[PDB]
Amino acid sequence: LNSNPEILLRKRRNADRTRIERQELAKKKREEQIKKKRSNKNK
RNA sequence: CCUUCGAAGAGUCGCUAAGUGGGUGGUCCAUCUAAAGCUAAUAGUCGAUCCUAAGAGAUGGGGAAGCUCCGUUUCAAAGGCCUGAUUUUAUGCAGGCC
Repeated sequence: LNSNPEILLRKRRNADRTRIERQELAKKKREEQIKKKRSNKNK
């Protein structure tokens, strides 16, 4: 039926949720690093 | 040749030791240095093959001089599977289930 062969890449699964999770993880890591940095002045 | 030094085998000898100590002999003396070691002279289709039954019997462990025996899940690290942007001082696997 007059077709043309090609290669197709399927969409990655759960990319947006992974992106949001990574953004949240980065924010949490920054915040906890700040917490521990200013918590070490009372040693 | 001179001078300054100069260790010695323990559950062993005899319950369990000693360092001019100790072992063995002789009617005080004689002789050796244990408890370490080496050294020559006609079938895809019928059966088996598969499964478990009573039971037998490895592994783990224990006994016995040993040929071997007991014990069958027992104070055994007895193995499979899944998830993840690649795992935050920068690319040396983290978590979970039975």
